[PDB]
Amino acid sequence: GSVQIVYKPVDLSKVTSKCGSLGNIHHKPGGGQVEVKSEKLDFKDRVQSKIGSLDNITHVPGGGNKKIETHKLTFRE
Amino acid sequence: GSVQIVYKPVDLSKVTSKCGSLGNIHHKPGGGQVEVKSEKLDFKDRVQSKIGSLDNITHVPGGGNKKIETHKLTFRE
Amino acid sequence: GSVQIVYKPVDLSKVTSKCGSLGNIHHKPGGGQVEVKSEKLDFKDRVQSKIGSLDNITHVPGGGNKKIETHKLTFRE
Amino acid sequence: GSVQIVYKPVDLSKVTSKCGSLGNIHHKPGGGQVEVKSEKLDFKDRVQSKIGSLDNITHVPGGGNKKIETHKLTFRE
Amino acid sequence: GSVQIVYKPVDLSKVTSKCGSLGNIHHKPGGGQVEVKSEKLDFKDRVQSKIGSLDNITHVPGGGNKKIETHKLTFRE
Amino acid sequence: GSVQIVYKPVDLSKVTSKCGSLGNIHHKPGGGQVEVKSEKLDFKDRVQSKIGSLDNITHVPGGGNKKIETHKLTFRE
Amino acid sequence: GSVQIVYKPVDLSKVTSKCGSLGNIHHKPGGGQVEVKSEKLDFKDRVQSKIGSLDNITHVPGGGNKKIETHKLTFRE
Amino acid sequence: GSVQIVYKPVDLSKVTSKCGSLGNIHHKPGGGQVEVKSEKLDFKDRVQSKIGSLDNITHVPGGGNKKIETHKLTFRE
Amino acid sequence: GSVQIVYKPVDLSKVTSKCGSLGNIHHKPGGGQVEVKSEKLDFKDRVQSKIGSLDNITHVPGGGNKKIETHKLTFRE
Amino acid sequence: GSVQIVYKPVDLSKVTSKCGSLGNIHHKPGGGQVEVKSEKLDFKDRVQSKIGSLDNITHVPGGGNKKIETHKLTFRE
Amino acid sequence: GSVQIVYKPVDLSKVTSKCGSLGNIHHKPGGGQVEVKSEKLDFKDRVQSKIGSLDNITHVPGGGNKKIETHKLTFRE
Amino acid sequence: GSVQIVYKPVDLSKVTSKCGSLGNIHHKPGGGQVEVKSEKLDFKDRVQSKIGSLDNITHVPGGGNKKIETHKLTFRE
Ligand SMILES: O=C(O)CN(CCN(CC(=O)O)CC(=O)O)CC(=O)O
Ligand SMILES: O=C(O)CN(CCN(CC(=O)O)CC(=O)O)CC(=O)O
Ligand SMILES: O=C(O)CN(CCN(CC(=O)O)CC(=O)O)CC(=O)O
Ligand SMILES: O=C(O)CN(CCN(CC(=O)O)CC(=O)O)CC(=O)O
Ligand SMILES: O=C(O)CN(CCN(CC(=O)O)CC(=O)O)CC(=O)O
Ligand SMILES: O=C(O)CN(CCN(CC(=O)O)CC(=O)O)CC(=O)O
Repeated sequence: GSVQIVYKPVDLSKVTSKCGSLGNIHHKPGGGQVEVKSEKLDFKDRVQSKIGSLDNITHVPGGGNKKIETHKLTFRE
Repeated sequence: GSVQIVYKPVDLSKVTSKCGSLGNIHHKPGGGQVEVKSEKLDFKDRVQSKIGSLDNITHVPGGGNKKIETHKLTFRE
Repeated sequence: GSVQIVYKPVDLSKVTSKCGSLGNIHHKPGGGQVEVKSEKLDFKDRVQSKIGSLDNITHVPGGGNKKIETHKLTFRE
Repeated sequence: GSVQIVYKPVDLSKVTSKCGSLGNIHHKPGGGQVEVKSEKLDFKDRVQSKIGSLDNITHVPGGGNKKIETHKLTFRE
Repeated sequence: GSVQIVYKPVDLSKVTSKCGSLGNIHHKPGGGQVEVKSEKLDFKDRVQSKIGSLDNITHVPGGGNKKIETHKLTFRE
Repeated sequence: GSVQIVYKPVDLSKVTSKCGSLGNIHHKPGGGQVEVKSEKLDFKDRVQSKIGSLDNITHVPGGGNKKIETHKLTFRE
Repeated sequence: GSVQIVYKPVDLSKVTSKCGSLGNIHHKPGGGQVEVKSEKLDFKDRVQSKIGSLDNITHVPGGGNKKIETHKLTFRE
Repeated sequence: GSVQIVYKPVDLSKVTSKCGSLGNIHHKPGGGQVEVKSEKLDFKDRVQSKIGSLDNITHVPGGGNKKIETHKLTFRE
Repeated sequence: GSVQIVYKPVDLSKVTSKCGSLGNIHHKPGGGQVEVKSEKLDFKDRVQSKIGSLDNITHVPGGGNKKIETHKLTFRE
Repeated sequence: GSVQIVYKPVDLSKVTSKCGSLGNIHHKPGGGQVEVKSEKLDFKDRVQSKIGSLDNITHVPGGGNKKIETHKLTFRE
Repeated sequence: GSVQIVYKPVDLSKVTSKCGSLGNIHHKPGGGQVEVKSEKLDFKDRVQSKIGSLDNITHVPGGGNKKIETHKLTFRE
Repeated sequence: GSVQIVYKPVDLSKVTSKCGSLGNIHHKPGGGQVEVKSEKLDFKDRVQSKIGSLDNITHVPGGGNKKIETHKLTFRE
């Protein structure tokens, strides 16, 4: 008993964007106070914690387009 | 008993956007106070915690289009 | 019993972006106060912690387009 | 029982971006105060900690396009 | 029982970016105060810690495009 | 039982960038104060620590494009 | 015609206060935003204006007793 | 016509205060944002203006008692 | 016509205060942002202006008692 | 017509304060941002202006008692 | 017409203060950013201006008592 | 017409202060950034200006008591 598997999807997709003029952006975070109290921290795995943070992010990409594609083929017996 | 599987979807999709003029944006966060109290933290797996945070994010992408595509083929016996 | 597996997806996708003029961006974080108290920290795995941070990030890429593609083929008996 | 596996995906994708004029960017972080208290730290694995930080990052790449591609083929018996 | 595995993906991808004029960037971090107290630190593995830091980074690459590609073939018996 | 493995991926990818004029960049870090107190430090592995640092980095590469490629073939019995 | 005026009030008053233990007071103002727009301001006299203010005052005097006494004698012809 | 005026008030008043223990006071102002716009300011007299202020005052006097006494005698013809 | 004026008030007042223990006071102002715009300022008299200020004052006097006394005698013809 | 004026007030007042132990005071101003814009400033008199200031004052006098006394005698014809 | 004026007030006042132990004071100003823009400044009188200042003052006098006394006698015809 | 004026106030006042132990004082100003722009400055009188200053003052006098006394006698015809 033979098995024949042919896997070939075809992607011609396009992600584009056109913006004429981009600017004049003002980010003015006016302070703040953060206090966090903990005592015992145990992490044992893929762990992405974040504790006690006061962050400001200005993100202005001219583009910013994002394409994510995953191809998974599993042959098991 | 032979089995024949042919897998080839075809994608010609497009994601686009046009914007003439983009700007004149004002983000003014006026402070704030955050207090969090905990004592024992145990994380053991894929864990994405976040505790005690005062964050401001200004995100102004000229584009920002997003395409996500996943192809999964599972052959099991 | 022979098995034949042919794996060849074809990608002609494009991610593009055009922006005429990009600028005039003002990021003015106005201070802040962060206090975090912990006593015992044990991490034993892939762990990406971050504790007690006051960070400001200005990210202005002219492009910023991102393409992520993963091909995984698993043949098991 | 012979097994034949042919693996050859074809990538002609392109990531591009065109920006005419990029500049006039002002990053003015206005101070801040961070205090963090801990006593016992044990890390035994791939661990990427970061504790008690006041950082400012200005990132202005003319390009900034990013392409990530992984090909994994596993043949097990 | 013979096994034949042929592995040859083909990459013609391109990552490009054009920027006419890039400049006029002002980074003015206005001070700050960081205090961190810890007593016992044990790291025994691939560990990338960072403790008690006040850093400012101005990163302005004319290009900045990044391509990451990994090919892993595992044949096990 | 003979096994034949042929491994030859083909890379014609290009990473490029063109920038006309790049300059007029001002980095003015305005001081700061950092104090860190620890008593016992034991590191026994590949360890990349960094403690108590006030650093300023101005990085302005005309190019800055980065390509990373890894080919790993493992034949085990 | 003679006039005789004798002015001598006598004050033996006392203002006192006894407090055993005074403390454990927490003032935590959680931010706020104030905007005031005016164009023409003319003040010509004893004037005690105050415009556009975000103030926090913690006043904890151990005593705080206040005595105000005014003696005015006017002889006119 | 003779006039005789005798002016001698007598003050034996006392202002006192006792406080045993005074302390454990926490003032934590959590930021804030103030913007005030004016164009023309004319002050011509005893004038005590104050415009556009974000102030925090912690006042903890052990005593704090205040006595104000004014004696005014006016003889006019 | 003779006039006789005798002016001699007598002050034996006392202002006192006793405080046993005074301390353990925490003032932590958490940042803030102040912007004030004006164009024309004319002051011509005793004028005590103050414009655009972000001030923090910690005032902890062990005493702090205040006595103000004014004696004014006016003889006019 | 003779005039006799005798001016001799008598002051035996006392201002005192006792404090046993004074200390353990923490002043931690956490940054801040102040911007003030003006164009024309004319002051012609006793004028005590102050513009665009970010000041922190820690005032801890062991005593701090204040006595102000003014004696004014005006004889006019 | 003779005039007799006798001016001799008598001051036996005392200002005192006793403090046992004074200390353990921490002043930690955490940075800040001040920008002030003006163009034309004309001062012609007793003028005490101050523009664009970021100052920190720690004032801890063991005493600090202050006595101000003014005697003014004006005889006019 | 003779005039007799006798001026002799008597001052036996005392200003004193005792402090047992004074010390353990920490002043740690954490940086800061000040920019001031002006173009035309004309001062013609007793003028005490101060422009564009980042100063830190630690003032710890063991005494610090201050007495100010002014005697002004004006005889005019
Ligand atoms: O096919 C469409 O619907 C629109 N076309 C043309 C879009 N534009 C062309 C351009 O922007 O250069 C025509 C237009 O905007 O009128 C896109 C394509 O063929 O991929
Ligand atoms: O095919 C398309 O949809 C657009 N073309 C042409 C895009 N441009 C050409 C250029 O920018 O040099 C045409 C245009 O912008 O009108 C891209 C391609 O063939 O790869
Ligand atoms: O093929 C494309 O899509 C664009 N070409 C041409 C791009 N340029 C040529 C140049 O910059 O010298 C044409 C253009 O910018 O109009 C690149 C290539 O063939 O590798
Ligand atoms: O007269 C009164 O009413 C109270 N006395 C005495 C108050 N105290 C004396 C002290 O505190 O030393 C007595 C008490 O508190 O029982 C005050 C005075 O005579 O001036
Ligand atoms: O007269 C009073 O009311 C209190 N006395 C005495 C206050 N004390 C004396 C001291 O502190 O040395 C007595 C006490 O506190 O019990 C003050 C004075 O006569 O000037
Ligand atoms: O008269 C008073 O009220 C207190 N005395 C005495 C104060 N002290 C004396 C000293 O400190 O040496 C007495 C005391 O503290 O008990 C001061 C004076 O006569 O000038």
